[PDB]
Amino acid sequence: NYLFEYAPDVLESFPNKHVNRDYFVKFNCPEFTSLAPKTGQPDFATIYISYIPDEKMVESKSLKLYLFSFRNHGDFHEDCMNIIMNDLIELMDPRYIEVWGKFTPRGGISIDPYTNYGKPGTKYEKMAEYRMMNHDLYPETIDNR
Amino acid sequence: NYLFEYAPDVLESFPNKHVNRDYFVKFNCPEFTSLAPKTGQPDFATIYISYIPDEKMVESKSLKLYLFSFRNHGDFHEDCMNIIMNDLIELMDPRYIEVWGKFTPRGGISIDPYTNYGKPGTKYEKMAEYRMMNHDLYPETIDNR
Amino acid sequence: NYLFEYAPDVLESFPNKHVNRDYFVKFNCPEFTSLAPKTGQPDFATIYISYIPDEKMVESKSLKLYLFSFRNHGDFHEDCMNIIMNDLIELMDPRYIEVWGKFTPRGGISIDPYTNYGKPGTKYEKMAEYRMMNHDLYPETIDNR
Amino acid sequence: NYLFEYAPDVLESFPNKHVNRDYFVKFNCPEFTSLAPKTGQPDFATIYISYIPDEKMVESKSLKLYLFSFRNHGDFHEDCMNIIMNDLIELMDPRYIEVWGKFTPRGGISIDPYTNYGKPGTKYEKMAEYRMMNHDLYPETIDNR
Amino acid sequence: NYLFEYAPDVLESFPNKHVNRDYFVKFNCPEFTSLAPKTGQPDFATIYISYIPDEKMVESKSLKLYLFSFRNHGDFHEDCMNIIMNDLIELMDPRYIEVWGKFTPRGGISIDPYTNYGKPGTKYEKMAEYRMMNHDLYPETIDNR
Amino acid sequence: NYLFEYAPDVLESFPNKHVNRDYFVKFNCPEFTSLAPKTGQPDFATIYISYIPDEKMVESKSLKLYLFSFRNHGDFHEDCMNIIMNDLIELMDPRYIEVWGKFTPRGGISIDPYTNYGKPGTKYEKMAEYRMMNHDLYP
Amino acid sequence: NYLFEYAPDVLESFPNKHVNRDYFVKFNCPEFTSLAPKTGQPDFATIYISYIPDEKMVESKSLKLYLFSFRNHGDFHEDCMNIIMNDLIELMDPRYIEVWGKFTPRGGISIDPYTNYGKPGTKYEKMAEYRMMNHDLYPETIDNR
Amino acid sequence: NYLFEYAPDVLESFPNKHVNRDYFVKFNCPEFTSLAPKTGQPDFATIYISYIPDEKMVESKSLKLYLFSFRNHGDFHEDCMNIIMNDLIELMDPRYIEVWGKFTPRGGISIDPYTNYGKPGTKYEKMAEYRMMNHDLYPETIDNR
Amino acid sequence: NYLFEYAPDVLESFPNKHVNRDYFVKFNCPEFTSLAPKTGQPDFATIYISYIPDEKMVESKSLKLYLFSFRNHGDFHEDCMNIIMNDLIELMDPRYIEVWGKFTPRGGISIDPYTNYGKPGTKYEKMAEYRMMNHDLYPETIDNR
Amino acid sequence: NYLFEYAPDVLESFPNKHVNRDYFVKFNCPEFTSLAPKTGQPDFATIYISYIPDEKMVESKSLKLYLFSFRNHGDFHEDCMNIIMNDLIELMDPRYIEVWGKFTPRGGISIDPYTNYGKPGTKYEKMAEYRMMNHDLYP
Ligand SMILES: N#Cc1c[nH]c2nc(N)[nH]c(=O)c12
Ligand SMILES: N#Cc1c[nH]c2nc(N)[nH]c(=O)c12
Ligand SMILES: N#Cc1c[nH]c2nc(N)[nH]c(=O)c12
Ligand SMILES: N#Cc1c[nH]c2nc(N)[nH]c(=O)c12
Ligand SMILES: N#Cc1c[nH]c2nc(N)[nH]c(=O)c12
Ligand SMILES: N#Cc1c[nH]c2nc(N)[nH]c(=O)c12
Ligand SMILES: N#Cc1c[nH]c2nc(N)[nH]c(=O)c12
Ligand SMILES: N#Cc1c[nH]c2nc(N)[nH]c(=O)c12
Ligand SMILES: [Ca+2]
Ligand SMILES: [Ca+2]
Ligand SMILES: [Ca+2]
Ligand SMILES: [Ca+2]
Ligand SMILES: [Ca+2]
Ligand SMILES: [Ca+2]
Ligand SMILES: [Ca+2]
Ligand SMILES: [Ca+2]
Ligand SMILES: [Ca+2]
Ligand SMILES: [Ca+2]
Ligand SMILES: [Ca+2]
Ligand SMILES: [Ca+2]
Ligand SMILES: [Ca+2]
Ligand SMILES: [Ca+2]
Ligand SMILES: [Ca+2]
Ligand SMILES: [Ca+2]
Repeated sequence: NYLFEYAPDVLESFPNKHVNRDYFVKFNCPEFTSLAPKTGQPDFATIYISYIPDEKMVESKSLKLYLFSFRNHGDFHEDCMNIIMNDLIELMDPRYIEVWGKFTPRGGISIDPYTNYGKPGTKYEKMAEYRMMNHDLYPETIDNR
Repeated sequence: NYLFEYAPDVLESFPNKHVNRDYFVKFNCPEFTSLAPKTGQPDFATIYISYIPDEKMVESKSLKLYLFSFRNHGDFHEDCMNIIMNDLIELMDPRYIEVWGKFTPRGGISIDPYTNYGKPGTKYEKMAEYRMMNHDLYPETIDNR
Repeated sequence: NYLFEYAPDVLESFPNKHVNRDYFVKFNCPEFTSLAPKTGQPDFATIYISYIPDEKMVESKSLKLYLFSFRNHGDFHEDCMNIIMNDLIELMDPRYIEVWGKFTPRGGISIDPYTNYGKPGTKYEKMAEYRMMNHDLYPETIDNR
Repeated sequence: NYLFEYAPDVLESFPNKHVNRDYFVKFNCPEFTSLAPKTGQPDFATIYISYIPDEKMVESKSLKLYLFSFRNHGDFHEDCMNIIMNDLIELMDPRYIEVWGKFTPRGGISIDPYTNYGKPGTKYEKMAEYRMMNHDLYPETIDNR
Repeated sequence: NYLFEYAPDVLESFPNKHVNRDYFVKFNCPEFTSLAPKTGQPDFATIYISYIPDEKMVESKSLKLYLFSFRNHGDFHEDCMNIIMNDLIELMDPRYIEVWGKFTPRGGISIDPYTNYGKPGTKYEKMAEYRMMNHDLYPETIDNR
Repeated sequence: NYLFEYAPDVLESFPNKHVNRDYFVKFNCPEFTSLAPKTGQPDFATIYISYIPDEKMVESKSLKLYLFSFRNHGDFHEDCMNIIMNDLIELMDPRYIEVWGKFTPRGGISIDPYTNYGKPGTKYEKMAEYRMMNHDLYP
Repeated sequence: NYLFEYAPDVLESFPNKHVNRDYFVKFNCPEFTSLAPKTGQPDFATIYISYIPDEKMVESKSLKLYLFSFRNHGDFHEDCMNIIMNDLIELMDPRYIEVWGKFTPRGGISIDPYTNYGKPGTKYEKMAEYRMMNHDLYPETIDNR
Repeated sequence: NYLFEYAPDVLESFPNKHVNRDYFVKFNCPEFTSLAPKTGQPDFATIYISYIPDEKMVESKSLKLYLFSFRNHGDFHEDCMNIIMNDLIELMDPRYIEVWGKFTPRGGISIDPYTNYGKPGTKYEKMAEYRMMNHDLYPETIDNR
Repeated sequence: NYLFEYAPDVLESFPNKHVNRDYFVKFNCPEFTSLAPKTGQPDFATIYISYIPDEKMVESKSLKLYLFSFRNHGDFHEDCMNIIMNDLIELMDPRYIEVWGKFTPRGGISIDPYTNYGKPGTKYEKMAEYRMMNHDLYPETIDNR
Repeated sequence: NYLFEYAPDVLESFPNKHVNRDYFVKFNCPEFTSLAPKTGQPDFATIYISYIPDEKMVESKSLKLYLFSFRNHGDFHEDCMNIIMNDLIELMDPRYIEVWGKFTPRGGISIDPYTNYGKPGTKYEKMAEYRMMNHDLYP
């Protein structure tokens, strides 16, 4: 039986078997849903989480449990992506991590927050500035269908 | 209800809960529409508004309310896109913001104005320059279908 | 100029120069828009109007003028689509005609009303039955993006 | 505040202003979510409902609230679709109605339950039999990507 | 030096080397342009011409010359497709022939006329009724871009 | 845990709560894999299962395990599809069922096996005759 | 050394291992080229080939070789496609076979000749006739790019 | 009635109400058509014009009429693009402007001429040099389909 | 007989015939499958592999065989992809190589681990670092179907 | 028609009426075909030609014939691209030029040859050095 109340402590990690190398690992999460803060009205999003690990790697079952812990939680989309990133940063202490959320529209408008991070003072911080400044140089076509 | 002539007063905002890191928040607005100043004939576009927030963030519903205010308003597409950015800039005081509108053609011709901005004298101004200089390097294929 | 409340009087037509053979003439109308009866909020759709003419054919510009007349008019999508067909039917007296509208979602739900008609008692009535019975057998994938 | 417990009683309807003709009305519902009856695990699907109205018509907002009521309600997917069709049949007494759920996979296996109904003994009963014998003759490619 | 004044006599044919067999042959003509009758305003279309031949086959250079003969000719789209079909019928006396034109929009609306023919009293006449009644059972998505 | 030996006894059904109407239920199964009839080399397919239930319905997880058990099992194609179809018939005894497997082409050869069943003495048996007839005009 | 004069004597056959069944074997030649018989000018196409064998199968390497023997042969496209089907028919005595060719444009017009066959008297014959009747209902979009 | 003879003098402009910032304005022109100087054969292309405005802005309808003036005007494609850029530079005196033609093939060969310009000695001259050194580093796949 | 216990001793190499050049050789395994080390449960993916050789090349048949030796091996996806790259690195001593894996979802989450390498000290090393920094900027849309 | 023997003498240029500015001109050529270096088997490619003219420009039809002449000609790849590039240099003597050929993979091997030239002693020679550097980070 799962908690639909925000619960960061469900997250787990496992050791990295290839530390001495930089690789990407993406999590496609098309089943994310949470609630709006004022109304309690359900919101929906596909979330892409890509990160380069150091020692600790996020185990996907826990990711799933952590993503399920937002079902009854009423927060804004931009906050949501950012909270998702902070807890993952604290969990793994990764070299680089990015969170890209794509929500379904409300009142004809859809919100896609994009946030990232690079271990401070290193070249991943530089990459994060790079991916950020070159972010969505060509936004994808959307027509709400 | 719904005003249908320019009304930037309807825009509202909320505190940025993650002020200490840069992140993009994009609004896909494919249901936008307004009028042509002289003829009165209507036009339609999809507008992408990406921005890196400082301390204030535009409230979604109010953004919707703001774009409906152009339904009975006559303006050019270029003007229109700059007007939008101005009254987001003034509302939020963002680190960076850009507005890319893609209009449906008249006389077989589509107009896609793109404009952007970064706080004067900060690294966001260099970004605004970068993203503008490298803007639409590979234009997308249009056949008007 | 441009009236923005129901005005079916603006529809015009011209003689069918090829009365002696059946052929479809489709109007892709992706710039359609109107209001919701109670709220006043606006909605958008793409409307496909295919028809087999008899002796009269709707004049394109007037069709445009007719669809602009729904810009400030409150109605439901289903009603709206039937109203359109009625005042094409009455204008042209076609052998067959159908109206398929595809609306942008509200509360996460899109409404695609489809309606059709063939002259009472002719083979076009069998067509109307066929095309309705076999209509949208394989619905298209919608994700609201 | 809402509630996410099965609530068929929240559905509303309005008179069909166009009773004298047959036409289809489809609802694309990509945000459907409910629970597995045992585990308690959330599940997701895209639901397409298409019906031919008699005298009543489901009001989309009521359907919205109705579909949300499944959010914290457990049940297998095949029942789920039947339940949705029954509730609409009682609400509207349609000439015809079909429901096609497309669920996301569990264990790399996805279930797409299709149900339909014709007003008993009328010619729609035969349509239901036709659309069921001819249902999904050429199924879509699914790889779970 | 080519005539841009309607000229059907430019068309040529060659004998069929495989009469005793039914095969399709499609001509994709994305470079078609003509003028509007009232204004002289240029119009544009991609035209697909598919036909099953008998004895005579249309030589493509002549098709090209015939399609170029419309550049200064001011006719309506529906007429245009139909005239294109009649002259091809007279030229070849084919078993079956279809003409599908797709024009670029004017005033936000695009017109796609579809017309066909089967040698009268034969099974191709039946096919023509078939392709007609099953015509565009799923119109393609259009948004004027 | 898991059995990779053919294991039809893993299948499990639950009762159908709606028997007055005919409705389809499709299972998309794109992770099917087994061992080929001779070489011993693996083969892969997406298996599309559609059926009109009668009184019994197949539980998804049970089905998932059932299909895995074919992982280290060796038998020809057509057999492989009917094996499945038949176990599903013996499990549910439905009105109609059809199993279509699309193997990743090994020669220039598709090999997409299509079988179906209609309950004998019924209209479903004519439907099976009907779909099978339409299936091959276009796979 | 190679043969670039039309040479069907190159085709080899082998056993169908699946004589009991009806499976389509598909070949796909993306770079076929011959010559215009009128001038000596080269032409180019993609050739799609599908057939259900009986006893025989064409060994695909001799098919590629066979297709290269057109490099210096003058013939029209319609003729060309039909010739390839005949030579395959004579080599294999297939149950069913079809050849769909897609040529690059010349004079801004591209020719796609489609031809098929089903053993006479069999259901394959009838299978081929259903296919000519429903061949390419929705032609793909071509813009010559 | 129009005329289709080279007419640069038909271009109009309006003051740029937003002089104090840099922004791009692109025109997608898919209906461009003109003539080959010798043969007299029509030719077609999709033209993308993007410019950064200083004090003037081209009026889209004037550009429409301007682009139509090439309809019965002969010229190679590389000149054609230069001519269009020059005429716009004189009209507007832009900070920056680039023009990219994409022509349909002749002899299976298509020419895509790209031209640009920076206000002399200003920093746009350097932008032009940047967008020219970096122009088309990863060219699109073209097969003439 | 086959090997379904992890067996890298299966890989064979051969000569690069193009030692002077830098060409990517691509392999594409659409049906890879292993096992979860946690439970014994099977997992599935498509494996993309690209590498620039030096002296050696992997004989592709032993690559397929090598990939099938994972059928019964327990390991996570990140680990798995990295192992394949290592074994290829040791066999070929490539100039550059990357492995991009795409797993089917489990718990409604799919894992795509991407990893690469460029000979240390060379430009290939730097080539690999540019790629990690610009890897998958726009993630493809995933909806689990 | 037509010559299918290598025939560089078929190339023809016309003067450039705009020499004060640098502009690119690209020729998309997806119907290139020639005979391979050994077997004698044909090979096919789409050839992308981009160049900044100086004073001379290549006439399209002349180019079309030029490329056909490679139809019954035998020579290796890299050679084949430079042959083209060089004849184009000798024809136009442009500021910059690059020829990229994308052959339909014969092994699992692309073979996409990329060459370019910048006029020596100029900034174009640095641009050639620049593009060539960026080309291979992603073909
Ligand atoms: N839930 C919710 C929201 C309601 N208004 C919002 N506005 C913004 N910008 N973001 C949000 O996430 C929401
Ligand atoms: N309405 C209108 C317009 C007419 N000419 C225009 N030209 C430009 N650049 N923009 C516009 O919005 C319009
Ligand atoms: N506006 C509005 C609507 C609110 N409920 C609705 N229900 C239906 N079926 N249609 C509609 O157009 C609307
Ligand atoms: N939830 C859930 C389920 C678990 N097994 C199932 N089996 C079937 N046929 N359907 C279902 O919805 C489920
Ligand atoms: N040209 C032109 C036309 C102007 N109005 C039109 N209306 C229709 N229905 N068709 C047409 O081709 C035209
Ligand atoms: N080559 C060539 C041709 C020149 N005119 C043609 N006309 C047709 N229908 N087909 C062709 O192949 C050719
Ligand atoms: N029209 C025409 C042409 C004929 N040869 C050409 N060569 C070039 N480079 N450009 C052109 O536009 C033409
Ligand atoms: N199998 C398996 C797994 C279970 N949790 C996992 N978490 C991660 N990051 N990767 C994996 O492969 C798995
Ligand atoms: Ca939320
Ligand atoms: Ca969409
Ligand atoms: Ca406007
Ligand atoms: Ca388009
Ligand atoms: Ca309405
Ligand atoms: Ca979509
Ligand atoms: Ca459920
Ligand atoms: Ca898929
Ligand atoms: Ca016309
Ligand atoms: Ca479009
Ligand atoms: Ca030929
Ligand atoms: Ca194309
Ligand atoms: Ca020209
Ligand atoms: Ca193409
Ligand atoms: Ca594994
Ligand atoms: Ca998908």
